[PDB]
Amino acid sequence: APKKVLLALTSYNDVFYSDGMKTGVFVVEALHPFNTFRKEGFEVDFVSETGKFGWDEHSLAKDFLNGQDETDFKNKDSDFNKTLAKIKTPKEVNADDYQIFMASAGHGTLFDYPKAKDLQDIASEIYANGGVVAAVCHGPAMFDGLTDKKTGRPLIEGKSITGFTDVGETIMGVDSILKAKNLATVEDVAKKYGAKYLAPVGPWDDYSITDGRLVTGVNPASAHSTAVRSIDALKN
Amino acid sequence: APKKVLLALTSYNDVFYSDGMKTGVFVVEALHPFNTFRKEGFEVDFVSETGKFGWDEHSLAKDFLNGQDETDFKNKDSDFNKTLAKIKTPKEVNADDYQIFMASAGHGTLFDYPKAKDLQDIASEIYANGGVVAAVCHGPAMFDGLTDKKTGRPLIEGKSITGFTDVGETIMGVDSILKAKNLATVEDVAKKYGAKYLAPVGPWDDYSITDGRLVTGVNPASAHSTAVRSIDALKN
Repeated sequence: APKKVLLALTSYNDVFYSDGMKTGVFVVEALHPFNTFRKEGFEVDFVSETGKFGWDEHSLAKDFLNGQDETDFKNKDSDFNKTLAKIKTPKEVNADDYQIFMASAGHGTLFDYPKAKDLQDIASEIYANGGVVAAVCHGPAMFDGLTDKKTGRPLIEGKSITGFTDVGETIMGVDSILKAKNLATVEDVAKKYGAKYLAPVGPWDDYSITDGRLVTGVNPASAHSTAVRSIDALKN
Repeated sequence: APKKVLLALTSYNDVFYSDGMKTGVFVVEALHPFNTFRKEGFEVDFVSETGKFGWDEHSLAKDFLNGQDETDFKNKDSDFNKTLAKIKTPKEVNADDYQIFMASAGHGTLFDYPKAKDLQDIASEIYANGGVVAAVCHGPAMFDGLTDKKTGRPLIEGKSITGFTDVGETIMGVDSILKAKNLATVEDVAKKYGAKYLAPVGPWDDYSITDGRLVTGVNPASAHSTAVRSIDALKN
């Protein structure tokens, strides 16, 4: 019985940082989970609102992309790249074929995830069928408006989750940018929908939480842990 | 509430393991928090149900006690040992003089913490005063019967905590002992008092949670982080 994971990527790719660089998909937030799922025998399908995506340019730096990751990123024939090439649009997805819905991030998610009704329906269906919903970094942005098909309440209401920290936005000096673009942080979303936000000791620590079948991670360093947790949570 | 910490130690110190070794206070669960508090400018008072304690013999092994820790442990003139010499009984404690109540562990806590009503009242008072209640490893055994003075409900009811894992007990082969001695695991306590137990990915990982002013850690590897968390939590 083929075990499948639907890995969502932000479709937003545009100038964002003060240095003029663009945000978009944080490379390892897509690559590490991909590797973890593949290692465990899962098949992985990528998807974005538009079927297209761009890389967060800061995530391309050597500190965030090196060694085997860089090699896989550069090799056109890598499993990673060949799979990315087959990226789907929400309309091409059949929710019932997946056991796990994983939302990778990068600041780009703040632009499209909150309004991605079709991806939210897919995540909601996967969750209603006993599957797992997981998200790392700014991925929880997609929880804004995500409803639990069985209860009708926000899927994260009364749940414990983590995600990119407010302090992290401040340390990066992007908090003023978020305010200017009328974007909400992960902690903002958690507060709005009645979720309990639990923070890491430090903003860049590998930190993740498993609350039943809802799994969340804080940042790039938490991508792998988030993926591992989503696999383990299938028995929850 | 002066910058002072009350660090609780288990008073149980009897043969426990299959090899005949005794359990008791897990050295680094007392030492690491002690160093962290002292480093941040806090005065620290030790306390145990009987005013006495013994070391968990497995925690004395090189893998758990080495380097500077071993040096401080052996140095009879260390600030650690001089403070341990002044260990108090619950009756010699004034709850109003502490900002933080910290429960260190080792398997010994499973024997005395659940019935340590006097220490629980102290913890409850500190918490009611706006202070922090923290526990690491089996320390959450202290939460069995702990009441929130403001509501009359279990202090951990509706709260998210972590602590030593059931799987960890099985791996160590101590589950058979717990069953024989009619002891409850941390996860058992969490369920009995309405708390949400959030688990680490692996039983030995450095993992901790901050839920307002209630802080918890999973094991020896998490003692330092739990102490760090208890200090940062003083603003909740």
